[PDB]
Amino acid sequence: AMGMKMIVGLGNPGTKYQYTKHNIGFMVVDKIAREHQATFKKNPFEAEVAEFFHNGEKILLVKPQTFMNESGRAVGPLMTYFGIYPEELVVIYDDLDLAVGKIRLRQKGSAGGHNGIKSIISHLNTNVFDRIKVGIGRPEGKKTVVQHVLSPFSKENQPLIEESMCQSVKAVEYLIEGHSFVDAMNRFN
Ligand code: NA
Ligand code: NA
Repeated sequence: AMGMKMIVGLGNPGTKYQYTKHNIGFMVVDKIAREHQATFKKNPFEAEVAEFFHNGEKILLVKPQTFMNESGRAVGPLMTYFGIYPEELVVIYDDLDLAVGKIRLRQKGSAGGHNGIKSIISHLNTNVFDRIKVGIGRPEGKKTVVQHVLSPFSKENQPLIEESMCQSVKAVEYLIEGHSFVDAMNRFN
């Protein structure tokens, strides 16, 4: 297996969570959908799945609907459903260790305390897979981590988060146009 076939954006289902930091993965793949104008359908593997085409090939966008900490429960089986492997995966999600307005691309690494990534590592039996970390900043003021990730972005940070979602979409476009992930790392890191 080689070549990107699936982009997973992490987050929690429901209107309550739709603008919270921990749903930044949902937001990016939503943006990627609208700029491919593509359609998300409920899927039996506890996910919303959209499909679009580039040249003659299918690219899938996935929003697990399990809640964050059980994301792998959707992603592992869904990936088996389409016959795809961790090498063909890109996961997009929120990174506390990155400032709002920044993104980082990585090929591997531990969950580092992110329980959605922990679930995907568990269900895939590897921590080697491409990912786009979208900065959500360290917890602001006196908030706990959970209060921080389960709350919206501040007015100050809204233009910065829009910039980093634009950059995340540009990185994905770069991948869809055929550049390698190493190439994308050189360009966006
Ligand atoms: Na949501
Ligand atoms: Na890496």
